[PDB]
Amino acid sequence: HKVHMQYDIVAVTASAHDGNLPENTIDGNLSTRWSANGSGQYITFDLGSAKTVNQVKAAWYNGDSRTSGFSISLGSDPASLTEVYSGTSSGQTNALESYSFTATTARYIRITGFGNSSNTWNSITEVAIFHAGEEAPGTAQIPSDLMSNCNQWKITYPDGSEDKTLCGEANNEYWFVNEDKNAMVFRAPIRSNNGTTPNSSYVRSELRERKEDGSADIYWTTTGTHVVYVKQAITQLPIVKDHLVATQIHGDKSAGIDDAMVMRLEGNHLFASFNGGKLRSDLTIKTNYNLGTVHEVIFEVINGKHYLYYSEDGKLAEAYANGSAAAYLIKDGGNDYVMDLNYDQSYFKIGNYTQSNSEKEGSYTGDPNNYGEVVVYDYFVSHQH
Ligand SMILES: [Ca+2]
Ligand SMILES: [K+]
Repeated sequence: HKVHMQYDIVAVTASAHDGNLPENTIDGNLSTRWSANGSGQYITFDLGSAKTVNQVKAAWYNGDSRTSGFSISLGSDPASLTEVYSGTSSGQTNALESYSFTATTARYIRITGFGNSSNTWNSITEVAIFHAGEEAPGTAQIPSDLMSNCNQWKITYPDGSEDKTLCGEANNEYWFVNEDKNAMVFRAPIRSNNGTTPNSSYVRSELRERKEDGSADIYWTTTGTHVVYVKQAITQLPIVKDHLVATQIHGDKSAGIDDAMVMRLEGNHLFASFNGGKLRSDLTIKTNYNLGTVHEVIFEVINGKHYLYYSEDGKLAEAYANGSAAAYLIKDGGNDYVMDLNYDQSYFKIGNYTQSNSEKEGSYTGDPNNYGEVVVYDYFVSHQH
């Protein structure tokens, strides 16, 4: 189900009534009604303040035996109202009918009545006011706009190519700005023979940490304080092997470290994985992760101690900045930290590493919806010693 928010109607007035009061339209009762005789008469609903509205619902007196003509108008003052919908009721139901229009800011909503099939009465039994289907929109045009330092990363695409100079790059099919112009999207489709990427290799659209001037790949150590914060949603998984890696700390394979600490989603299972189980056992974050749920995550390394913070409440960045973030730690038994280990040659990765390919998807390879996807609203990293 798409999400549909319902605004409370705090008051209602009208140009006219015959003793069937305007309040009768919001009492949840099908046997009470508003009535006013004459084309042009209207009822006006008040939401208390201005809200984004894109749907009005009405149920009509004799809604299943006659049709009613009307128009809807919206705005912040009752003399500043602009028309957004006009038409006729269906004549086939006594329940709510949905009338939807361009989302518009309004405090007041007015239905104007033009009589009905039989006579000039306007009569309404129920009315509701809605936004039908959540981060504030932005002004991003290209993915580099969402990066605070566009020099500090390089991207690796699913076609096997790389870009070390992301400042100014255009939106592409693997890395682009979402609709609301507030996030970057890392899309990793599953296809056979995609550029130089082997069919048996897994598929990434993801950032690798660089020096802040972009001169080269950066390597750091577990000594000192090192942080990655990401606000993101995992929005899609492949069809057969619905497995995907988002945020990561990486060291050398040669040292038995490799992908030391990563966030992984398998189905609804969201967990942290430590060199794929070779350092320590997977640690579960959530068993019921729903695709498209915006979360925040921090990996924090302090002289070898690895801490995991997770939140779906929107407040993790604010809390970490205010110093009150302990509430969001993912604890492991009776330890505040999920792992203690020292290594060097370490760097961060952010984005989408989809753990599937053409061999695992087989016949569903090339399918339109056979891709992994990660939407990143915000992120930062810090280093200290
Ligand atoms: Ca009623
Ligand atoms: K470039």
